Amino acid sequence: HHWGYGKHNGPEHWHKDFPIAKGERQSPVDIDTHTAKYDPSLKPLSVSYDQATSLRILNNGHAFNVEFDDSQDKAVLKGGPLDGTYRLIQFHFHWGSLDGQGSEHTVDKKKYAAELHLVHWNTKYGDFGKAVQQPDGLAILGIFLKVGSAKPGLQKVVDVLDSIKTKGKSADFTNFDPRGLLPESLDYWTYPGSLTTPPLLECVTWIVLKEPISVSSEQVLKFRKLNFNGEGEPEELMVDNWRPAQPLKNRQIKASFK
Ligand SMILES: [Zn+2]
Repeated sequence: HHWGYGKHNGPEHWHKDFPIAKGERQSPVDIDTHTAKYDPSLKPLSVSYDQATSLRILNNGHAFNVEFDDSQDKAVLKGGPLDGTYRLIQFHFHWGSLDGQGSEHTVDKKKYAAELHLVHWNTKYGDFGKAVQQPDGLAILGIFLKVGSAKPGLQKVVDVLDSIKTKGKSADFTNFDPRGLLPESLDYWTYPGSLTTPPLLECVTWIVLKEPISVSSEQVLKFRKLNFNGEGEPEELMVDNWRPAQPLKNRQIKASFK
């Protein structure tokens, strides 16, 4: 009876195994754009992905992860609210069964069709497992997806999904350039939060871009053909793998822009 996104093991159940689910800095949250404070002390974000080395794509039963070589400073996030250097380890998405839902963060209660998470860890902690135990261990760059025109840079991802339909399947995925998934503007909101899947650890500096990327209906439809289940198990479509907004509590969301 592992955690998941179903009726009997979904987000409202997670707290039983993971009490931090009801903690003080849980994610995602609603971003109230009128209450977010412009912060002039924020530096411009630095996304250096030119030397990124993608390795593999994995269906892990709750999403698919595009994994990167993080044994060197190759694809790094710096600046903005961050002190030091954070290395890209993987990216993944959350999406809905319908275009009107799927994102984890919301903007003035608006849900997007999906949300991309580029997950980075603080190099001062040596590796990902140590980093998740620190309050400043991770930096996750969140990017909203809306349905409209296709995103050409996403197509290589969509086309390999057939080969990893079910839980536990992986495929070689080299030479993928994550720069093709970024919107034009790097304007962002930022706040301290958590992983949005168990273990829900409170180790994340969230950086959520204001500008969504557009993907096509055909692209998101292919996300929705994935399976939560393993091969030879009853088919359950991998859809609605998002956690809803959690209480902001004692936090202020800061904006890099006015
Ligand atoms: Zn995520």
